Amino acid sequence: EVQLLESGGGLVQPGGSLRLSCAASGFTFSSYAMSWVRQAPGKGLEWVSGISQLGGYTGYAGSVKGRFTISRDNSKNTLYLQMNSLRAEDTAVYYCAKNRATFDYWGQGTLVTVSTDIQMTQSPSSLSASVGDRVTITCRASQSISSYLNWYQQKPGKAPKLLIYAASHLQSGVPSRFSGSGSGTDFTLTISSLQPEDFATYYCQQSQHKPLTFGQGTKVEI
Repeated sequence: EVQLLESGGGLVQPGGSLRLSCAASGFTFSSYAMSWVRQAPGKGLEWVSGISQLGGYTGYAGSVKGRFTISRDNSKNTLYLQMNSLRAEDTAVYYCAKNRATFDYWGQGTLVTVSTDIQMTQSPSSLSASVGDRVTITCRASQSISSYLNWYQQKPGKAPKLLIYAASHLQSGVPSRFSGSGSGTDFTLTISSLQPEDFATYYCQQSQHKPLTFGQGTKVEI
């Protein structure tokens, strides 16, 4: 039912410009804040920008401040990211996502190639296990964040998916072998019995304070 369809990526020279589009369907687009999150090749997820329902409030990561502009056209159910003065450091897959701080749906990602914060730390950074094993992943916040903690799963080549929100709530449709626990500064995601489709990188993310930050990712290999 919910789809976020991205377009507009490509290859540009340093200093160049691109515009990304994210077409939404299956939910009431104008009722939700919308966001952009990027991922440089082989690296973790990084929040880039967000925009309120009617466009009056926007936010940008410090590194793109003044060069990127987020906008939306509610009458076309479309979110945009205008990217000027592109730098090598901007090379990444760009995801749009629904909501401000709990990203319950993600676009498929579009590749752009140019050629005080709350720190989240995950343990382990990677692990190799076998079908049927129990896996636990720890996420620590550098300050107390109560229950404002989400978990995402990202299979190789794919967009992230929300698994757990607000520390312990199972997102609709997620298998019950996934569970979340914890509070304050220490949180855990548990996969009670690892299935073959669970090989993926898992990310925690605090939803309480700007700028939004992700853990570095835990790669679960088989």
